[PDB]
Formats: sequence, C-alpha cells, structure tokens
Amino acid sequence: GVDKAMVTLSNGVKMPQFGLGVWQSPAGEVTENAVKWALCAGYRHIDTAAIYKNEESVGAGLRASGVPREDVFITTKLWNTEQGYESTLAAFEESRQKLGVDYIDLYLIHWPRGKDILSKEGKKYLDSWRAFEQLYKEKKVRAIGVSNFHIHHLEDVLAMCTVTPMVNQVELHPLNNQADLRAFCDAKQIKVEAWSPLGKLLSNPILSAIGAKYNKTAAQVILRWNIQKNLITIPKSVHRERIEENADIFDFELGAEDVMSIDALNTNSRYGPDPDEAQF
Ligand SMILES: [Cl-]
Repeated sequence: GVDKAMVTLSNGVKMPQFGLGVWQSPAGEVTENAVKWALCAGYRHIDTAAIYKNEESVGAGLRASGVPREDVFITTKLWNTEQGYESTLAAFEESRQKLGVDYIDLYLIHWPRGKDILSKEGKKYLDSWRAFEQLYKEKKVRAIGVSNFHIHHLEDVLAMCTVTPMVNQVELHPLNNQADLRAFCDAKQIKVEAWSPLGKLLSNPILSAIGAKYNKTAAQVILRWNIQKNLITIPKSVHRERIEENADIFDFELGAEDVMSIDALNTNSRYGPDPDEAQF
C-alpha cells in the first residue's frame, strides 16, 4: 500500500516509493492542506524544496496531520544560488528551521546549473556535494542525492565523492522515459525519482484505454508504470480527491503488453528545462 511500498537506498535507508510533490503548491493553507490530506490518506513521503517557498507550510501540515514525524520521509533541496560549501551548510540549516524538524531525511542538489554558468562560475555542485557529505557524517540528514543531473554530471560527482549520491530526481514520464540515465543509475546504485510524472498527456488514447481495462485513470496508469519500473514517484496535487486518487494504484497491475505500449510512447520530449541548457 501507499504507506508500505519502499525502495532501499544504497545506505540502507527505506524511502517510500510514493510521495506527495509540493512543487508549485502555494505557501499557506493550500500547501498545509495538501500535506495534511496526503498524510491522512496514507502517504508517508513529502517532497519540497527551498525554492518552492513552502517549507514552513509542509512542516505545519505534518504537525496538523498528527502522524509522528519519525514515520514520515521529508525531502528538500538546495537551491542553485546557494551552491558552494559554507553556503550549502547555511541553506540546509534554513530549510531545517523552516520545516521545524531536527533532521531531514533526504537533501538534494536541485540542479547542476546550466553549461554557461558552469563555464563561468565553475562546477559549484561539487563543493555543495562535499558539504552534503559533511551534513551526512554529522547525522543531520539521513540520505543525500541530486536532482536534474545527466550522466556526465554524475560522472563528475562519482570521480570525487566519498558518499555516492543515493537518489537522482529527474523529469521522467512516458514521453521522456530516461532509459539511458536509468541504466547508468542502476549500475551505480543511484535510485531514480520521477518529477512531473504525469507530464495533454493525460488525454493520451493509449493511456486511457489501458486505464479502462482496470477501471483506472490515465494518471493512475502512469503512476503504476512508475512503480513497476522501480522508480520513486512524487505526483503533485493540491486537491484532496486527486491526492487520494493518485495513491490508489496498489490494487492493480499492468501486464507486459501494457508496459510495452507505454514504453513505446517515448519521444525524449521535455516539458521542463534541459539541465545542460538552463540559464539558471
Ligand atoms: Cl500482456
């Protein structure tokens, strides 16, 4: 079930495979309610970021839910402008105080930053990674990873790390299924987590026809496909009925032909920025 499906990270930490994204959920009551409703529906994983400016609301929603903090996995992320060693330690402290927690479960570098910034300012994600390693040694964070890293960015970290990144959270859905990145990450025990897992994609005729066989929606089909590919998935919604619907994917299974038809939809088409080309 949604509270029970887990992926074991390389350091043995159990990370719930399914969580609530609060990307683009407004700070205040909207985020508090989304978090509270998700926890009440059995979610045990919330994904936020400093740049979402809603970490206070995530903490407030968790407190409102009455679910013990030790039963919930909280991920947050270092924003691009704060990369660097001392600045990363500071950013982490600010995120921690806003969430109202003593420890964070997973901390991610949000982006590597685009190639023109790397060329002018250097690969500051490497020194941020050293600061992550220090936070992990100090027991301030249970797991560390990255977001929006391509294979080449990971190779840069793997050449210098004392602790391998445990998660890489990237744009991943049936139109951009990240097969090559997933093969590399599998080789290096880096778990792949899908952002924007639902991407007009939810009107796709193949997807809704598959859903019709199991009395599921296209969105539920996409999320079940995430689960069967052993991916971590964090669909975002602020609406209670959608938050509950998205998690109701553990009572059905996609067969081989279904999964093949979904894999066939790939076009390597991104809705979000390409991490190499980003001008931020
Ligand atoms: Cl089949």
